[PDB]
Amino acid sequence: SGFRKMAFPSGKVEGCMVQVTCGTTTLNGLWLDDVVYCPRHVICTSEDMLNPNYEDLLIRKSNHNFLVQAGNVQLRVIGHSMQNCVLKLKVDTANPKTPKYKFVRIQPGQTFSVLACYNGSPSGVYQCAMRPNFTIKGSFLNGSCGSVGFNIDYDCVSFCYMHHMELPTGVHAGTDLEGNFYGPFVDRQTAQAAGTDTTITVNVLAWLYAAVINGDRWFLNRFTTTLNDFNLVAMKYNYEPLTQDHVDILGPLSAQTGIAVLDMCASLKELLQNGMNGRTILGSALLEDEFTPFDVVRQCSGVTF
Amino acid sequence: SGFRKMAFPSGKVEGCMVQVTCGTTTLNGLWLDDVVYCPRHVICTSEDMLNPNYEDLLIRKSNHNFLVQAGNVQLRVIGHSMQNCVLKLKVDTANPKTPKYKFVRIQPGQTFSVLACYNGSPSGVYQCAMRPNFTIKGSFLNGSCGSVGFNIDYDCVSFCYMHHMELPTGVHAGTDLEGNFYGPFVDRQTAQAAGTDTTITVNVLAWLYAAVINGDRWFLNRFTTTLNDFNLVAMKYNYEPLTQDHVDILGPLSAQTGIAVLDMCASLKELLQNGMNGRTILGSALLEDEFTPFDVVRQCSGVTF
Ligand SMILES: *CC(=O)N(c1ccc(-c2ccns2)cc1)[C@@H](C(=O)NC1CCC(F)(F)CC1)c1cnccn1
Ligand SMILES: *CC(=O)N(c1ccc(-c2ccns2)cc1)[C@@H](C(=O)NC1CCC(F)(F)CC1)c1cnccn1
Repeated sequence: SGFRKMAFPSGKVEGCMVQVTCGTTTLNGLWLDDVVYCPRHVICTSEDMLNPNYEDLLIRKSNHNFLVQAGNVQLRVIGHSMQNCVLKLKVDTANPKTPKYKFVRIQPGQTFSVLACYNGSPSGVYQCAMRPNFTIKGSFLNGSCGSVGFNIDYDCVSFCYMHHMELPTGVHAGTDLEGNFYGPFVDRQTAQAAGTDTTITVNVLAWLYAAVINGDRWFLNRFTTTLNDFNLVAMKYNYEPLTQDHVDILGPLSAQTGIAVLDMCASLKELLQNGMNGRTILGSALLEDEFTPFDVVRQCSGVTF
Repeated sequence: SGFRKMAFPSGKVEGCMVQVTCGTTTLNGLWLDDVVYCPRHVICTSEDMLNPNYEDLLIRKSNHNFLVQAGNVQLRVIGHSMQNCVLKLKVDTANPKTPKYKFVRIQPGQTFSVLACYNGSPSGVYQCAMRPNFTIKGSFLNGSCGSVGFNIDYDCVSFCYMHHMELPTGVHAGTDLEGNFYGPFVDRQTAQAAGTDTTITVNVLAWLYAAVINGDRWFLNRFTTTLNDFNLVAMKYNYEPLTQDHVDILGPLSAQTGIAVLDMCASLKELLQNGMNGRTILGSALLEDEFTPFDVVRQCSGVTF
C-alpha cells in the first residue's frame, strides 16, 4: 500500500556524470562510450550571454581548452563538434560504466527522473513531467546545467532531457540528447516566457485510479458522462482534451478497479465543479497531474529494473 | 530555483541489494563486506505468522537452506545468526561495491531516502520522514521487505531503516540495521495500531523558509510571537512543541532570509488559525512537514555526494 512521487534508481546515470570546464565556466557532462555530451553554453563567458555566436566561440576553442574530469581523473579530449544546442566531446577513454542506453524525445504529459548534479557530482533524484508548455518544474541551482532526465526499462536507460536554463518564472527549459530544445526556447539571455500551461487530464485520471486502488474512494459519485460532455467541462478548468488514446491507455487501471473510464471522468467532473471541500486524495489537497497511467501501474505492480 | 521532494542518488545502495530465499519466502537483503542483512521473517511460512517462534524456526534452518543471489550469481552462505529482528548471513564473497557506510538510529522528524526493491532488484527511490508515531508513509508492495532507508554525507552511506511490515492503516514499520523496531511494533500478524501522529513543526517552518527563498512570500504577516504563545496555538492543531534546539537548527534559514524564527512562527500561527484560503505554497494546498531544515539547506545550496 501507499503512493509516493517515485524516481528511477539513478545508479546507471550516476556512472555517466562528468565535469566539463571551458575557461571560466564549469557544468555537467554525460559520458557514454568515448563521447561526453554537454550544453554548448559552456563556451560562453558572462558577457556573451545576450546573443552568443556559438560557431565563432567554438572555432576559437581547442580540444585542450576542454577540461573533462571523471571524479579526480582528467579525460583527454581528442575531438569536439556541435549538434544543435549540445557539444559532443570525443575522449580517448570509453566509459567502463556505460549502461545500455537510447536517446528519445518524450511527449508533453510524459514523466522522467532528473539526476540533479553540480561539478559532475549528483546531489539528488526527483520525478518530473514534461509540461504541455514544454517546460519542467524542477529543482536546479547555478551549475545544474548538463544534468539529465531519463526513464529505465529493465536494463536500458532512455535519456530524454538535458538541463540548459531557467526562465524568469523559475520553471526550466532544456533539450533532448540531440540538443533540440523542448518548446520554442533558445540558449541565450533573451525575452522568452513559457506559454500558458494546462493540466494533464489523463494523468489526473490515472492518479484518481491510484487513490481507489489504495482505498481513498470518497470522491467516487454514482454518475457517468459522455467523452464529449466531459471535455466541455474540462476545457473550462484549463484541462487538456481527453482523447480515445488516453481512454485506451487507462484500460488496465479501469480493468483492475472495475471503474469505467467515463465513470471516473464523471467523478473528476464533480471534483472540478465543486472542489475537494477541504478533503485530501493520497495526502494531497489539489488534483495531481504528474503521474502517468504507467507510473501508477509500475508503483501498484512493483516493476523492477 | 524550484523546490521538489528529492531523494539521495541510490547508486551506492543499488550495489548492496541482493535476493534472500529460505524455502517458500523470498525478500531483499543488504550485502556489506561478507554479511547479508535481511528481515528474520524470511524463515516464516504463511502458517507461522500469528506468533512465529523465530529461535525454533532458525535452529531447523541450515546455511544451505538460504539461497542468496546477487543478480543471477548465487552467494554461498557459510554462517547465519539472529540479531533482534534481522538475520546476518555470512557469505564467502565480500561485496566488491561495498560503499563507506554506518548504521544509525534516526530520531522522529528526520528524513531519509528509501530504495524500494523486489527480488533484490530496485524499482524506485523516494524521500520519507520517520513519523513522531514511529511509522513511515512509504510505497511498499508484497516482497518489498528488506528494502533499506539511508542518508548520504559526501561518500558515507548512513543506513537507518530496513522495511519489515505494513499496518492495516497502510502505514509502514521497520527496524534499524541492528534489527530493533522503530516504535512498539513486532514482526508477527497481531493487533498493533500506530499511536496518533503529530505534525513536525520545525519541518513546516523549514518548508516556509524554502518558500520565501523561492519567492513564495504571500503568507508572511507583519507580526511576531513568544515561543510559549506559539506552542499553545501549535498544541491545538496537533503540532509538536517547538524547542530552543529547533529554533537553533533554523538559524541558517533565518540568517539567509532575514526572517526571525519567532516572526516565521507568527506567520505559521495565522496559517493554522485562518487556513490557506484556497492558495498554495511551493505548489501545495496544505502545510508540508517532511522537509528538515538540512533538506531545505541542501536543496537551496546544492550539496553533492
Ligand atoms: C548552466 C547553469 O546552471 N546556468 C546557466 C544557464 C544558461 C547560461 C547561458 C549562457 C549563455 N547562454 S544562456 C549560463 C548558465 C544557471 C544560470 O542561469 N546561471 C546564471 C547566474 C547569473 C549569471 F552568471 F549572470 C548568468 C548565469 C542556472 C540554470 N538552471 C537553473 C538555475 N541556474
Ligand atoms: C516481506 C513483505 O513484503 N511482506 C511481509 C511482511 C511481514 C510478514 C510476516 C511473516 C511473519 N511475521 S510478519 C510477511 C511478509 C508484505 C506482506 O505483509 N505480505 C503479506 C501478504 C499476504 C500474506 F501472504 F498472507 C501474508 C504476507 C508487505 C510488506 N510491506 C508492505 C506490503 N506488504
